[PDB]
Amino acid sequence: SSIVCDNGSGMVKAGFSGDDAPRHVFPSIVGRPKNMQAMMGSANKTVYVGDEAQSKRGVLSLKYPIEHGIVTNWDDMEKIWHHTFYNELRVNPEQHNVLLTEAPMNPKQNREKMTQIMFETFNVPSLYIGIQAVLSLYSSGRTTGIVLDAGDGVTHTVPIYEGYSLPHAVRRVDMAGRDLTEYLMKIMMETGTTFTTTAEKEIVRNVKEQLCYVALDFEEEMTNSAKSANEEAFELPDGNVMMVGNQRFRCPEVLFKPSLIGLDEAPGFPEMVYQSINKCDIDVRRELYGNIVLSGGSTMFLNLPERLAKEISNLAPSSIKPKVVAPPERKYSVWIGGSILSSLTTFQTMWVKKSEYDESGPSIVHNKCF
Amino acid sequence: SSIVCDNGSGMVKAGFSGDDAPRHVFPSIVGRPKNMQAMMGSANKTVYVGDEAQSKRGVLSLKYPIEHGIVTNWDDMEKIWHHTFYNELRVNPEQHNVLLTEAPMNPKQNREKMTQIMFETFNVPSLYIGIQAVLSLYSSGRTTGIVLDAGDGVTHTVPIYEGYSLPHAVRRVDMAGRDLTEYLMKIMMETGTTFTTTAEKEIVRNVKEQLCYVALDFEEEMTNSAKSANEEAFELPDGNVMMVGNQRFRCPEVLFKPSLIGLDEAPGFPEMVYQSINKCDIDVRRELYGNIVLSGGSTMFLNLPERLAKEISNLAPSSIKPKVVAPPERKYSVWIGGSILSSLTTFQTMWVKKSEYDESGPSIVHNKCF
Amino acid sequence: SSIVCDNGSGMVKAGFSGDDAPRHVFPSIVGRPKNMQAMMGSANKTVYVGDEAQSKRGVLSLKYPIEHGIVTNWDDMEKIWHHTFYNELRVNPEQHNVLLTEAPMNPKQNREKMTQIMFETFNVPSLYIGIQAVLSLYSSGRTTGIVLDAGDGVTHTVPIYEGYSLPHAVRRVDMAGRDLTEYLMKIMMETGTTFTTTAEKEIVRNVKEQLCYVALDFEEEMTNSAKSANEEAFELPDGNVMMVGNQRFRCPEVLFKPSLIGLDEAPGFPEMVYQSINKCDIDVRRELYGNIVLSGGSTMFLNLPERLAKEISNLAPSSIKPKVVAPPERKYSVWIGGSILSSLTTFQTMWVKKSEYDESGPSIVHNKCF
Amino acid sequence: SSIVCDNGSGMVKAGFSGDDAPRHVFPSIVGRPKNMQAMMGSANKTVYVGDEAQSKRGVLSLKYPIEHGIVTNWDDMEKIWHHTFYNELRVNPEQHNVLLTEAPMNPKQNREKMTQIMFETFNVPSLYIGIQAVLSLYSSGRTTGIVLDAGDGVTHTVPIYEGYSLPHAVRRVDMAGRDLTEYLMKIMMETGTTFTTTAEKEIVRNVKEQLCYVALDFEEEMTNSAKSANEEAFELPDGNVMMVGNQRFRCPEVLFKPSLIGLDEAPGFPEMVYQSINKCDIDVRRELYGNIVLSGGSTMFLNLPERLAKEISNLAPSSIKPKVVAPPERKYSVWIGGSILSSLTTFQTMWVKKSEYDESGPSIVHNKCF
Amino acid sequence: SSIVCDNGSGMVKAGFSGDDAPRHVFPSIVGRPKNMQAMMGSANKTVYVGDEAQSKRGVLSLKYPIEHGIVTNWDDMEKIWHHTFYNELRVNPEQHNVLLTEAPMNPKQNREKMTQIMFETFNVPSLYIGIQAVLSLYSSGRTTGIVLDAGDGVTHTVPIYEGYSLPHAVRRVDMAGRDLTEYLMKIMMETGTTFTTTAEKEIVRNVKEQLCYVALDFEEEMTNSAKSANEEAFELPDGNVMMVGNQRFRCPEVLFKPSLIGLDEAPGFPEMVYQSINKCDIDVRRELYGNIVLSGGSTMFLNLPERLAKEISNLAPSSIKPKVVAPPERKYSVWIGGSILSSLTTFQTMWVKKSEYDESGPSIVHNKCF
Ligand SMILES: Nc1ncnc2c1ncn2[C@@H]1O[C@H](COP(=O)(O)OP(=O)(O)O)[C@@H](O)[C@H]1O
Ligand SMILES: Nc1ncnc2c1ncn2[C@@H]1O[C@H](COP(=O)(O)OP(=O)(O)O)[C@@H](O)[C@H]1O
Ligand SMILES: Nc1ncnc2c1ncn2[C@@H]1O[C@H](COP(=O)(O)OP(=O)(O)O)[C@@H](O)[C@H]1O
Ligand SMILES: Nc1ncnc2c1ncn2[C@@H]1O[C@H](COP(=O)(O)OP(=O)(O)O)[C@@H](O)[C@H]1O
Ligand SMILES: Nc1ncnc2c1ncn2[C@@H]1O[C@H](COP(=O)(O)OP(=O)(O)O)[C@@H](O)[C@H]1O
Ligand SMILES: [Mg+2]
Ligand SMILES: [Mg+2]
Ligand SMILES: [Mg+2]
Ligand SMILES: [Mg+2]
Ligand SMILES: [Mg+2]
Repeated sequence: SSIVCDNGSGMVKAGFSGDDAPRHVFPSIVGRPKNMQAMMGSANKTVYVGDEAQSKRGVLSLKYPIEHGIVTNWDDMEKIWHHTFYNELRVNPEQHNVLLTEAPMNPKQNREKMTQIMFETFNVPSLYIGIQAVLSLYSSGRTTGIVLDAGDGVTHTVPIYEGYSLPHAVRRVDMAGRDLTEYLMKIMMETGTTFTTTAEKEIVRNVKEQLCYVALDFEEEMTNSAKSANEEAFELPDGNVMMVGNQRFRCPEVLFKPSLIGLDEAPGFPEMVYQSINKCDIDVRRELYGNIVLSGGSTMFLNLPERLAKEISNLAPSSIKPKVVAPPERKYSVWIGGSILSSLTTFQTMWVKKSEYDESGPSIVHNKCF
Repeated sequence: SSIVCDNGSGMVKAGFSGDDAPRHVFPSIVGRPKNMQAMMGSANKTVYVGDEAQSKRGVLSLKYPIEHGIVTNWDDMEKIWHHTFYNELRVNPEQHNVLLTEAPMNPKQNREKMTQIMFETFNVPSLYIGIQAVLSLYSSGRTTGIVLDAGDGVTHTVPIYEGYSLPHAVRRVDMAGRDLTEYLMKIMMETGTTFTTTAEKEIVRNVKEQLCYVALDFEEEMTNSAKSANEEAFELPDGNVMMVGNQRFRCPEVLFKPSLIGLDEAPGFPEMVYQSINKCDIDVRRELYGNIVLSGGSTMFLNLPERLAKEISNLAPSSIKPKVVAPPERKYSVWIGGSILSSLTTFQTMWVKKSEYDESGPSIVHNKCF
Repeated sequence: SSIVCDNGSGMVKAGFSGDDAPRHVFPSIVGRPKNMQAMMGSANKTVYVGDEAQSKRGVLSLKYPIEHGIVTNWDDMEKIWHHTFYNELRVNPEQHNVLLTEAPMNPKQNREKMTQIMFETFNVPSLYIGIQAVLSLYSSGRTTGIVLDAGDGVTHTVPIYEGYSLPHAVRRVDMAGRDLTEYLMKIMMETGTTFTTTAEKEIVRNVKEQLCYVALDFEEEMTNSAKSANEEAFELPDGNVMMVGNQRFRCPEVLFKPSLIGLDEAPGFPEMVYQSINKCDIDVRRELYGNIVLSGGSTMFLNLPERLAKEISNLAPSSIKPKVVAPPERKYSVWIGGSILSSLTTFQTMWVKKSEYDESGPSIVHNKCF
Repeated sequence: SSIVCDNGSGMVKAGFSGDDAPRHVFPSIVGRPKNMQAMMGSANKTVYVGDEAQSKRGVLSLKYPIEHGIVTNWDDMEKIWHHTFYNELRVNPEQHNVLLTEAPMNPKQNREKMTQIMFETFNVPSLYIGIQAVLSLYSSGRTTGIVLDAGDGVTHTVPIYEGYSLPHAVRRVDMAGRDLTEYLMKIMMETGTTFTTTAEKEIVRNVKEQLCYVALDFEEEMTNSAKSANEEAFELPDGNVMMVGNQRFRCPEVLFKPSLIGLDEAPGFPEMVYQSINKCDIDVRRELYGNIVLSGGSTMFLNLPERLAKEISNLAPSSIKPKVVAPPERKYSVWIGGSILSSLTTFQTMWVKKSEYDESGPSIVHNKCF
Repeated sequence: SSIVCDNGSGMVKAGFSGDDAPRHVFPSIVGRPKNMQAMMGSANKTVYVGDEAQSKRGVLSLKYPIEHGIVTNWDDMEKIWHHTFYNELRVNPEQHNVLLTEAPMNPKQNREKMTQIMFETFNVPSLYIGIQAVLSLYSSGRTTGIVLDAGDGVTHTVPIYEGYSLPHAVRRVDMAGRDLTEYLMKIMMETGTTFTTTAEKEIVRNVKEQLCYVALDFEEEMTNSAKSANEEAFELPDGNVMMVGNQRFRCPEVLFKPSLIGLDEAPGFPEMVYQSINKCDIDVRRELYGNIVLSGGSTMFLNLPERLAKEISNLAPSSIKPKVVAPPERKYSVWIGGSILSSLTTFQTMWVKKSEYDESGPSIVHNKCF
């Protein structure tokens, strides 16, 4: 069959074409022990990948091969790929077509080396590398709209009008869920709870995923929370309980004002969409405003679509009624679109055969894959 | 075969690998006469080791070569080793592998000189020196847990998570059964029975081993015993009978509050475990609380595990349910774990060959033995 | 005396009439701090203009008052003017005549408000606003020719035949050095070097000004550079070194094919000149082809005049031999022409006196200034 | 006048504004007796603060109110403050302005309660709480640079460029002189000298302050010291002499590799500075490399600045020449900077008046004090 | 007033508070006739106490109620107390406060029954029982030091540092002047003079008090005395003269080596002090070495302080200079300290009132008296 592997910065989503949801979602981490093994043969493993690293994180040093959508450690990335194939999918990579995803405006060498590893190390017969926002637009079952995809390493905006790309209106900000997690971990020190190790960063990520929400009116929420002192209790793995105060709505606020983490000139979620739309031709802006698609796990915060729609409406002219489409399953929207695309009968001629790679070498994906 | 010799401060336990219990347990004492021999040839021995010294203790001055887990008299220690081999095991040390144990954070010169004596004086072919808490965890048949080992000279706490050492969470207090015996001998003077000689210290040790018990509630027990005047009779070797009052539960109480013997800042049995657990990573604390292993003869007091479990539960957060594992045979738990480890087929490459010692000299055990 | 101030989009050039070169050239930027001042009195300034903003750009947010030749921020523009007078020229504006320049076919309100600010805020006695291409033709010392001026915000083409204007043959494209800088900053992401802040945009501008060159044959250069992988090293301010590959000749290529930045229907440098010439009367085309004048800093790329002359010759009929005049000092050609014009004895009756402004109000410059 | 009180984790430094050095430096310890007073009226004191506790440490249990820059015992802290005012400065706190210091990214409640105690318990008229690194940069008489301050409880790095804060580039590691003292006390057990009581911890601290030095090449020093067995003699208070071997250069080595004390993922002295610089804007990094300021007593080890400068140069690009500024009086650099700041005529409007506290309550220092 | 009664094993010292010396010192003996009274009314007394028993010792059987500081005969002890009050002090015990002394670590029932007898049999209004070494330290007018008190039944060592007790460093050996007298009486049999009756034991005690001296070098003295045969003549009451040879310096030698009387493991005078000092904290040892206080009549031998100081200096480290304080009136040092303590105005609230005894019964002195 065909393999749809959505290698994200934080989570790896793998499966087969035609399915409605990925069958294997595990973190994109590689852990190694930081202490000598006192016993004999109990923990003989030297490298842990995926859920195994997450399970033993208390005695491991976790590492992310992908940073901001760019693979910074290729040995760990190929370890993750070997895991994803053999231990996760339990299929021979040589017998299946592999579909990969990548953020727009990534370095060319990243895609080139990814293709080289897929064709040589795993002997994949045919390969194709797509764009995450295009697949996210595919999954919604529409051919026109602007996709705001925010995952774990990068958020990008890609407008598409009736199937035609608008390459000069594509935005990209290296600010996503990992930056939010780091900011939350920093601002939790005010309450008196400091997390420093990589293992303790996962606890902060869980706090972010469970308690954080987007405030409808940040300034009003900030003042009312100051006096009422409303806070929620989060139970740490050791059994201790810590209280999370205004950090619940301050952590996702950095999406709407990235100056809180040093990105002073970064636009923010509504401003980036507005600028991307205004970079397009005047005749297509009205249909782009009326169809805004959210994707990625960093768009899953409570009240985020409503806040985004309210903020965009202020920027847009009074005759425009923006509509934000936030599917409940938008976390896996990229994988669903990739599965849909790979199941199309027209797409079967778009695969990059290994024979073509043997002829023209790398950078073949830079000409036919878009 | 292989020899598993657990040289403790008070008791020497020797045997062969594969056995379920040591075949020779005798005190680690060396006695010498303090009076001239009036008769001719009846008692021509000048040095007594082991049970012989204990049998003739009335006319001998007993000495312990090991103090607080550290050999303070090497001539007496090598006398004890010569006894343990020839008179006890009746085997040639040159034909067997010797496994030795040592408390954590001991001086390096102690282990170096022990290795030198084993390799040169006894010509042992291969040697290995382990850690008592690790072997105690081996004997329980588990790879995760925190071991509280309290013998005769020192009590130490060693956390181990899934076979990985946690060296920065290891505690060590030089307070064990010998200090309890001395405290009992001091507080028996209140009743009107003073023991001063080393021979009379063994009587106090027997009193401690037979009558002393840990009170579930020390303050309630102290008041009720004051009015009821409940006491038990202990028969001295000479035939006299002395009464032991509140000293039955006061003597082991110093384990839970070492300030009674001048160790004002020492933690105590539950506090030391709590601190050792809290020195570990937050992700491993929950599994360490749920598996606490007791070892050594000083943990054999009545109601000691129940009192320890109750005390630790107060310190631990309300979401934690500590479980204390106290095997009935925990006195020999270190030797059992050493026998199990030496019988493993993987361990056979971990012996320190005598050829290696001839090459790199001493301190070879500091690099490969842990 | 008289003041010749050439307020460009990127650079401000000021001086006095009769001089052969501007005495003060500084960027047209206004910077404001983005962080709170921790110390006391060291950096008490709140707004930085000119070279001061460029010097402290690492802690400032730089802004350009002029976009595409149109003043989009009048407060910052009047700050720049106040700087240019007092801190740069150190003369009283009330005592001198001011000569200003403006791109053709600009909005009328822009010139009206510029005149209002000059007459009211600075109390300038007499004012005149010219056209940059006319002054560029003045500086060459000729009365016939077609001027292709490309600065930082806009490129315009103005044909003049024997001193007579040809208003219906004037072209204007909002594509100049700033668009080239943005395109270079976008295409440097392929190598793996992303610049996002306004301060880092100046580094990209310096890269463009130092390394970029116009390829004689773009298609041949593109293929040969692909295989030879020829690239140059540029040292960033922090000390790091980044390699610039094919972006050296791709960045200025957008002048000859503006479709690379979304201006699909824009003509380009040779096509715009050809269309502007063909919009003129048939009797004047031959003399316009034989005298093409380049102006502005965006025409300073290596091999740009040769490439332009080759490209125009293909469009022109075979009986025409176009000649492109590219003076070495064409960056300041507008200012030189303004200085020459203001020093003419005939021009002294063309100033707009402040009394005339008090009578007819604004839009007086729309009738007598051309 | 004004009071400059630098409440550190280990040492309290107090004085008046305008002086070049603190007039009263005493340890921040509170001691209580652990034994009953046998005599009558000789030692009627029940709590000892400062040098008195240090003098009688042999019969006292010493406690540090401040841990890692955070006050963990407010009663002892206010005892220390009462001592510092009345017994040390011998002035009425109600008649003077008090300047306090605090580590960056401390819990907000710590500063709030400190302000509450100063305003209510001592009735201080006006108060101000600064940042230790900012004052350390003040004392050097420069407005640009990066300050590496390492005291007794925490080490922090604060970059400042031309007086503007860089809040997102501030690092903080809870590893300072007290952790070094604990590590030295642990590793002295290898030689055969165990210190356990709090009184004996001061002896280890004196050993660290007198004998420990930073090795220029740790690996080369470790091997050469192993064979030469070079060691120095330290005389204990009782008159005994103990030998300190490789622990002289191993104890301060944990600053450059904090994994020796369980901080496996902590950066270390050069790595923390490098990361803090690289968190800043590219335009300011070159000036931050060329001006590195050391502060605190934990930076006073021999050859520490040279080792740090060598280590940073390897991390920095080859075009960068880092310069480390280590004033001889850098132990009191924070107090000197505080005295300089409080003597400035501009600073006199920055005090938090008690009337303001009565109006807005606490957290007033969170808005105007930085 | 107040009564200071120092009930020793051999001598009873009584007096009133404020005096510089006891006004009544008599032996603590009770004698009874061993023969029938032949005459009529000449010697009608049946029990003799004090000097009367000593005067008629030739026809009486003398008995000591106190053995090793413990009252073994309460009827004789209360006879001695009745004598000491009525026949010696000639005051009503009901009208005075009584201060009593007791050796440390005595049985609790001894003190309880002493208090019961004082409160019930003699109807003493208020009572207090102190420690002999504490009072001996009081008499020297110092609050720090280590007291070596050796009387007639027991020698004990009590360190005190700045008024704070060090209970875990207190030593006690049941070997004092009576054991020396018995040893002298045994070793006088070698010369040919056997004393067996209790009356003849007093002659041996007088010989010990008049002729015995401590040898500076025992081994050198033993050899030189063997050849020179130097001996002194002692006149018995009957008029006979016996010669005392090497027994002059052998009798007090048992203090420095108690193995001569079967106390093989007893430390001896310098060893006991050294061990008691080393049981203390390291910070207080230096001041304890420099202040050693001698007390009791068994320390009155010639050259004893010099020999003790020489012996201790060998044990102490080379950096220590021990100083032994031996007041000329150290025999009554305990009584002087008791008189000083009872005259303090602060001590007046420390008396145990008879009403308190009626409420809480006995063992009240175990809580408030120390
Ligand atoms: N329910 C949630 N609410 C808020 N944030 C979430 C939620 N689930 C995941 N996230 C954030 O989204 C990130 C994962 O996004 P994902 O789409 O998996 O990224 P990628 O596409 O790189 O795999 C995590 O870092 C997490 O912080
Ligand atoms: N049944 C018992 N109850 C209480 N204490 C005991 C008991 N048996 C032994 N002990 C104490 O434990 C000590 C022996 O412990 P052990 O484990 O033999 O030490 P080591 O490991 O050094 O040989 C003795 O000093 C004794 O006081
Ligand atoms: N030597 C050069 N080579 C290439 N481009 C240059 C050079 N010098 C300046 N430029 C470009 O020209 C622009 C400045 O042109 P200028 O004539 O100063 O514009 P204006 O007329 O608006 O002041 C800059 O944005 C820069 O990108
Ligand atoms: N000369 C020295 N050499 C090495 N370390 C020192 C020296 N003096 C002090 N220290 C260490 O520095 C610490 C005191 O630093 P200090 O700046 O007083 O901290 P704080 O700012 O918290 O008062 C002590 O714990 C000590 O270990
Ligand atoms: N001048 C002396 N020289 C040597 N020993 C003496 C001297 N005087 C008394 N003694 C010894 O000291 C003992 C008396 O000591 P004392 O302090 O009275 O004891 P207590 O404190 O029990 O009353 C006697 O047994 C005697 O042997
Ligand atoms: Mg994704
Ligand atoms: Mg043991
Ligand atoms: Mg211009
Ligand atoms: Mg400090
Ligand atoms: Mg006495």
